[PDB]
Amino acid sequence: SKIIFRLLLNVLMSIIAIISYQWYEQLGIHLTVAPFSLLGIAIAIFLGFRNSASYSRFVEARNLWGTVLIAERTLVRQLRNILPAEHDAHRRIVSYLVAFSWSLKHQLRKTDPTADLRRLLPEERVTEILASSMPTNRILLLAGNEIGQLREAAKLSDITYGLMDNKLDELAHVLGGCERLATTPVPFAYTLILQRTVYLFCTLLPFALVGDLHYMTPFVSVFISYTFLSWDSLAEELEDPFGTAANDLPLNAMCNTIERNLLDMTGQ
Amino acid sequence: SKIIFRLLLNVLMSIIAIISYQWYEQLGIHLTVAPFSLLGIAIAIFLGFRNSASYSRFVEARNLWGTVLIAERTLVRQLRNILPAEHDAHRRIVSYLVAFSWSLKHQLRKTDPTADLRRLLPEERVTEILASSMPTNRILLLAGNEIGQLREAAKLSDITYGLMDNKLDELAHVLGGCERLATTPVPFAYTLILQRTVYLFCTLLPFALVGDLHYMTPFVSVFISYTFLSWDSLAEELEDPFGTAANDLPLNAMCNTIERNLLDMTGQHPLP
Amino acid sequence: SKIIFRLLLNVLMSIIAIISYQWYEQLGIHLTVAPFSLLGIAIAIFLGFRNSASYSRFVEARNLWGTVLIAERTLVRQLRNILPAEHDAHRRIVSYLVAFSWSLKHQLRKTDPTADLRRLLPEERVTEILASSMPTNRILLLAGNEIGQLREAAKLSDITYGLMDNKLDELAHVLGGCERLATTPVPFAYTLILQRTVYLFCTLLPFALVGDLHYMTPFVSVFISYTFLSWDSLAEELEDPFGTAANDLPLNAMCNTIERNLLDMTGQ
Amino acid sequence: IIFRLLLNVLMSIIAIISYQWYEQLGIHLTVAPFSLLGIAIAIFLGFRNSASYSRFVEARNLWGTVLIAERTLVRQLRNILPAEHDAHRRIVSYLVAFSWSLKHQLRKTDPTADLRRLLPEERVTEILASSMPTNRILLLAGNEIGQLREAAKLSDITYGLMDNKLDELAHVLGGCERLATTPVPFAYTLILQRTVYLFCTLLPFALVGDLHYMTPFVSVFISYTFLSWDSLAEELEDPFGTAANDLPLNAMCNTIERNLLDMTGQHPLPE
Amino acid sequence: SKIIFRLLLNVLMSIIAIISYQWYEQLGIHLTVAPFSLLGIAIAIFLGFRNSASYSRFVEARNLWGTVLIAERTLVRQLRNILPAEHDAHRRIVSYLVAFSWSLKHQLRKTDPTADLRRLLPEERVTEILASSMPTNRILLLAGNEIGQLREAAKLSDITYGLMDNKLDELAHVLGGCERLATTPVPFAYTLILQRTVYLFCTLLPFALVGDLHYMTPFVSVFISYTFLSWDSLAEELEDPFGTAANDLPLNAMCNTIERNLLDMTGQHP
Ligand SMILES: [Cl-]
Ligand SMILES: [Cl-]
Ligand SMILES: [Cl-]
Ligand SMILES: [Cl-]
Ligand SMILES: [Cl-]
Ligand SMILES: [Cl-]
Ligand SMILES: [Cl-]
Ligand SMILES: [Cl-]
Ligand SMILES: [Cl-]
Ligand SMILES: [Cl-]
Ligand SMILES: [Zn+2]
Ligand SMILES: [Zn+2]
Ligand SMILES: [Zn+2]
Ligand SMILES: [Zn+2]
Ligand SMILES: [Zn+2]
Ligand SMILES: [Zn+2]
Ligand SMILES: [Zn+2]
Ligand SMILES: [Zn+2]
Ligand SMILES: [Zn+2]
Ligand SMILES: [Zn+2]
Ligand SMILES: [Zn+2]
Ligand SMILES: [Zn+2]
Ligand SMILES: [Zn+2]
Ligand SMILES: [Zn+2]
Ligand SMILES: [Zn+2]
Ligand SMILES: [Zn+2]
Repeated sequence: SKIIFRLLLNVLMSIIAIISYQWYEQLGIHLTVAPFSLLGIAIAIFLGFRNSASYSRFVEARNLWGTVLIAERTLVRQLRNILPAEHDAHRRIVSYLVAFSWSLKHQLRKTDPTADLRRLLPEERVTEILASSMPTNRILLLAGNEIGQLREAAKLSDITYGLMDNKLDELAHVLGGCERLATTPVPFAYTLILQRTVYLFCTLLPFALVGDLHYMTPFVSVFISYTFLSWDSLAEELEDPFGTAANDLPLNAMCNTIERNLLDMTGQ
Repeated sequence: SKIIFRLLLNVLMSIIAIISYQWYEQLGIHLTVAPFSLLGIAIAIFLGFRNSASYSRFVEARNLWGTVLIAERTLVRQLRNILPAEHDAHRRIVSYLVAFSWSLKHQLRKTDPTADLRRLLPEERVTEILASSMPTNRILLLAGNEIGQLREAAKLSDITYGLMDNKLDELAHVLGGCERLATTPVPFAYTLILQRTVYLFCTLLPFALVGDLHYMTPFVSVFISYTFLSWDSLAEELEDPFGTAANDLPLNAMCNTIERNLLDMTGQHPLP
Repeated sequence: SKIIFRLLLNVLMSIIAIISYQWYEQLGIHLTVAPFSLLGIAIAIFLGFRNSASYSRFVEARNLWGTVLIAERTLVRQLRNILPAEHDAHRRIVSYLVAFSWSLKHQLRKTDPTADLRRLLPEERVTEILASSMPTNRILLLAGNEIGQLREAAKLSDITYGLMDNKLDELAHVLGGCERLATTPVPFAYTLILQRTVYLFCTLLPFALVGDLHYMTPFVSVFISYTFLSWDSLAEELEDPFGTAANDLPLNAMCNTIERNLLDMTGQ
Repeated sequence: IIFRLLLNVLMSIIAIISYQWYEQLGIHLTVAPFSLLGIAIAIFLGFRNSASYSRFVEARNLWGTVLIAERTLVRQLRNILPAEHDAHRRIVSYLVAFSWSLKHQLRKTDPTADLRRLLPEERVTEILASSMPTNRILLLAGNEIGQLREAAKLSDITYGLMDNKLDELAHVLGGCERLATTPVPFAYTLILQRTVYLFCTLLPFALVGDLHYMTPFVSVFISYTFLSWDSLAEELEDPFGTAANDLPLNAMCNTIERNLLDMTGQHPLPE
Repeated sequence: SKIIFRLLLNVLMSIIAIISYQWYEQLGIHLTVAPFSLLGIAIAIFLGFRNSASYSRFVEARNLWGTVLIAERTLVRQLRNILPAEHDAHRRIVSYLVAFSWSLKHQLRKTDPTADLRRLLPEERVTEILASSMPTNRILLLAGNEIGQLREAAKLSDITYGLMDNKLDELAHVLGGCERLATTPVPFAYTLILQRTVYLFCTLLPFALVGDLHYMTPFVSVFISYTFLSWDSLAEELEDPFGTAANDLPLNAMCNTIERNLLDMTGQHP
């Protein structure tokens, strides 16, 4: 909460305004409420639309992760339904699917996958994966080798191969989606503009309130600031969905659910 | 709603400002309207967006439930159309599909699936299902085994297997979509912030209103407070569409519909 | 057009405020514009968001019906192009597709589909359909059966069977969508809340306008009221897409269009 | 539009040279009520313009799909049946006829010349006989693909890959039809237009109090804002209406013709 | 983004309003705030909706480019998984997929693709591609011949050919979406209204503010103009996402990422 300092700096800005209202006539400065209404409203409208975009970006992240669990569940389901004997293949594929999740998590958090990957895969595979500048993509390529092998060994027909291939595509879209969200921020200009504007607004506001509210100036002014600043900071918290804040996605729990899910489906 | 408390708790504070308005003088308190116009409009705008976000959650949730019915209807149709004679599988698969929907409702209402499960499937299966930490998924896996067995037995080809396989994917997307709406709400700041704000605004509003309205003050403040608080609680309601409030989804009716659909006439169908 | 009732009731509410404006401050009752601008604005925002939802639900009802035409057109096309010889199957499948439309209309309007079904299908099939607790869904099953026969008789392969099965899936999505829309209104609370506030607001309004407009009160309180009610009433006129009112979907004409189209494509 | 700005100036001058008589009599117009009205209308115009915009965008997407589907079908024909140039040419004909015919259908203009240039007279009579000419064209494109399958030049699989493209065109056809026979509101766009229209005419009277001579200036600026927003919605609401901008629809049908002649090597001219 | 010119011209207009407020009474002109408030809020609402549309277009554009990378990655994945031995095919298709991306960037920027094409493909292919009303389209058709030839040679079945066909189908959709976003400014009613509107409003605002603020006019007037103009020009940037403004897609970087991914997946080293 940087908000609380911003509130107290605003109570102080109001005192400065009461004490200084005297020399207003002298200095030749009069400030009515009316234009601050115009400005405040304008700012609230833009804050509303901005916040809308931030929430949508957070929702997209959530959906992207939702697909991971859906597509992995159904790939394992398919593997069991189509090749119920082939538990060798099941185990290999499930570990790739589980690696994909953790890999994706680490990629977005800008952290080290080595532990999670080493915990899941053989060494001849882990070094291949960490070798690529696109590890997560590499895990998908390898999961693909698995299904292709079962195809070449005639365990899968072209059709059944096709069914599982679609699920890798789904995972591909998730990877791209997340990378896209990670690297493409909501234009910095939104935070640039609005952060400036909101701060300057809350700051100048008591200077305009004072003529009308006098000593009441602090109370009302801090209230209006709390409304604006709270809404503005909610946008901020929603904007980095892949971060570590408690307000961000619990990527760790999500990857756990995924792992436990795929292990449950295989009996582990 | 649960608004009449705070609507009354507000008629009080509105008399206070009719008794106080001459004493503003003495204490040193001026309070025009225009600042409260500004603050009120801002809150309206934010209430607007919040409510819209809440409704989308409602609508998505309704849609995900819609797909359960569609996807189950079409899977049964496919089984009837492609394997018209295989009533044993028809029956097995339908009860899994019916279990699926009830199981999903229990999952989301945080209630016990056992009664509904036992009503539909044999007990060894009820224990396979309850054994899992994700029972709905387990029912899907079991439904899939039914389809896969018909395939291993060469009653389905790969193509016709895949037609049915698609429908199970559709249901997996419902499960996933539903879990996503349930585990994560709209981040808890949303409700914490807005409720504080709307109410704080509502109580102070008359203190600033009197000077203009004089006597008509407590009315025109309760009217405004109704509007703001109405909107805020409806949002709070729709936000949790698997809840049990009046404006949430009728999940029990929806599973009843699904059930009556699949089991329509002791499960009997015209044969091609 | 009960709107012109409320407009008239409004002219009357002006006139009591015009003449009763005297005894106002003696009582101590004042109504300024400013707080009614706050309410008016807040209500307009909520009216906006709401009518939005109303509009979307109506657009969805059109889209769904639109898909009937699209999917039935394309199923008929596929049958002509894949099985040009097989006019018997053509005519059967077409009568089911036409029955489906009419049946869906009857279900949404809660009317008796019997005559239409009897004009299109043999009595036995009608009996099958009407015996079901879900007749329209049963029409899909029968059409599926016709397609299934073609498959058994090897006139269709699995692949081409599949191309046509996809179309019955689309019709399934239409049927579910309509059912969902029919049983899921825009939540009542919206219409409740808003009808209270809009009604009370347009009532209390010439009161809060008279001490500003005096003799221009009626002509301005009514123009404002017509504006809120016009816009509140656009919701009313969009919330019953399946109805028979002038502003509701012309489902009979759309059903004729569907039938006319399928008959054009089979040269009847 | 510019007629209603000239009327606004006229009403503004009336406002000044009449402000005298009427406020003396008991009949007053303040700014605050017309400010609540105007903001409400602005809000409504906002939501209205949102719905309009999204019908405009839907029309662009549908037409976008024609370009995409037609390109990919022809690509599929070349990649899968490289040698069947006669089929390539017939199919491209129908594809191009489909576009032009859709455009004609939406703009309620005559497709005859486009059909006669593109197809044999037998087919043109057949297509013109139908009450659903565009759908009939898709059906004929269908027969082409169908015959290639009958002759065992397409397998059921590869027939299917091409069939999808025809379905995409089916979706476009119906989507556009639905966008055309609209709107959805009924004669309520006439209500909000008149609401804006009346609001802009009463407004100088409500302003003259505060602005006197400045009235016509500030009044016409405001009127302009509302009337512009309103008429932009009118345009957007009706992408296929009788007074629409036909430049991009014509651009699209030309692009696709051009693209397909390119893909089938009917372009460039030979050396 | 010569926005500061518009702001300074606004500070100027403010002084013009102060110095001329003296003559104000004498000339016979009154200008209250309340009517400018009405217009101002209207315009704000309009900028709100407008800006939101612009953002949407930008997000769509970004998404489409997202799909290039996804679809191309997965095409190469299918090629390796299904035809592990056909490394010639691997290389030729990859150079088409890489040519596709750069060619798309060129198309959208209206620049010449000749250099990049020549870097990636034999000259015969370059000539074929350059000869076409739509080079990206021709590139997809060439990629299509590759998998087509593999199908002809019975190295792909109809089904596995189809799986790969779908990916080219996806690229066609991307191509179309980008064409649509690039040739869809809309009717230039977003300049006759929003740009000049906001502009005029901002310069008349001080004339209207001055009776109330006196010397404070330019401070308040600048703050309000900043707010509106910031909002407006950000819309402008977002509206044209394939442009070269600050806030427009780094298409060259996105193309490099694409190329690098595809090179990574097929054994090769940048
Ligand atoms: Cl899936
Ligand atoms: Cl296993
Ligand atoms: Cl389905
Ligand atoms: Cl279709
Ligand atoms: Cl026939
Ligand atoms: Cl026929
Ligand atoms: Cl396509
Ligand atoms: Cl050719
Ligand atoms: Cl050719
Ligand atoms: Cl893909
Ligand atoms: Zn899926
Ligand atoms: Zn296993
Ligand atoms: Zn082993
Ligand atoms: Zn490391
Ligand atoms: Zn489906
Ligand atoms: Zn049965
Ligand atoms: Zn009093
Ligand atoms: Zn379709
Ligand atoms: Zn026939
Ligand atoms: Zn009705
Ligand atoms: Zn496509
Ligand atoms: Zn050719
Ligand atoms: Zn050309
Ligand atoms: Zn004067
Ligand atoms: Zn894809
Ligand atoms: Zn290779």
